[PDB]
Amino acid sequence: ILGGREAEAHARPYMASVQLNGAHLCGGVLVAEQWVLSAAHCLEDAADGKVQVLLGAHSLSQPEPSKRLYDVLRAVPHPDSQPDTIDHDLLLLQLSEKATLGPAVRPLPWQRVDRDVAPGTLCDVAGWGIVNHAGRRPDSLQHVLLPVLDRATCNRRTHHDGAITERLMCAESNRRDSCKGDSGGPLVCGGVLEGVVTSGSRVCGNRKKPGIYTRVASYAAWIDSVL
Ligand SMILES: NCc1cccc(Nc2nc(N[C@H]3CCCC[C@H]3C(=O)O)nc3ccccc23)c1
Repeated sequence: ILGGREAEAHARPYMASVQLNGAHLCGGVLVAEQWVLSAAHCLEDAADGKVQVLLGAHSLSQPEPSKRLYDVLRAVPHPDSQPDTIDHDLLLLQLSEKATLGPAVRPLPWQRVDRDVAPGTLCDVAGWGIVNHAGRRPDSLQHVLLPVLDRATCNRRTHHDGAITERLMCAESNRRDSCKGDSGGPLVCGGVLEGVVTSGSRVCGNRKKPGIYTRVASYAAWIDSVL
């Protein structure tokens, strides 16, 4: 996250770190007792590396009572995702067992009503992705509050030039923005999951290239079918 701040530890108990060979790779969101939602492009090329999900965490390196690494039984990329497109960029990870729930580990309710948010709704995005142009990686969870950007502005020739489908939404990216390492993580509006970060626009913090987030409500049947 460019332009953000240290999140309050454990205040986002749905927050997951998707790990490959023991390093943070992408964000994710605990959406059911045994399921984490993330981005398909995270695992596009993961081959036979070891995929794990860290729940209950603030710090990636320090021990914490609620922090537990889970193994993954199955990774379920959206069947219509492709490397090299921005569309359908969702991935469901089935944990090897149901997660132990508590104050620091809880699934987030997610949006099932397929209608847009009001423009300018302030939504929260969190992640362990890079935090400056040099590529610094934070040990602990960062977040930013971002206003939703209306799809027509987002689709301007100056902006993403028609690529924002009904299945996607935008948030402003003026210096505050999701970046590498934050894909898969949650965009939360009104206490409900609304979007999942995607890298479709790979640049970071350029206000003319808004953040793109995949709309969970648009994929409700798919999420239910996989659960
Ligand atoms: N603000 C939009 C946004 C949101 C999320 C990620 C990015 N940027 C970038 N993303 C990624 N990578 C994506 C896609 C592949 C899976 C890993 C992802 C991730 O780490 O988030 N690879 C990169 C390589 C060089 C420069 C920038 C970026 C940008």
